Amino acid sequence: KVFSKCELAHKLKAQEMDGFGGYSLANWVCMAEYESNFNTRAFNGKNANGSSDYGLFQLNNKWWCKDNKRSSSNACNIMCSKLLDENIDDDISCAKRVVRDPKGMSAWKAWVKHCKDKDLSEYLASCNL
Repeated sequence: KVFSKCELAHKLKAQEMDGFGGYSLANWVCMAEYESNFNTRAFNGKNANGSSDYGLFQLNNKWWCKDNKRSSSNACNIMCSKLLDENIDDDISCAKRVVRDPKGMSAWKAWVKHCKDKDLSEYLASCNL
């Protein structure tokens, strides 16, 4: 499915992502638009090696989920396919475990390029949804 901005802010806040990893809701939401366009069917596969990114947060198969191709692992304990879904609870648990590594939200290239250094002070202004 595709969330609107605020839709997703309702849903992530709902789950305590709001101060999570020492990052605010705005951060998390901004990462989801530039990583996936708020769509739970975002998938990007690139064979340098069998890597591919899954879902709303674009969680990569080499470390974070288990699927059939080589470069898979499973820290989150999920089958990557649980990230192709309407439900984003597994996606929530795996983002939560990801931000907790030393890279923090820098594990997400689109956030680095698109939200880090932006003033997000008024990014959810129209969403106290």
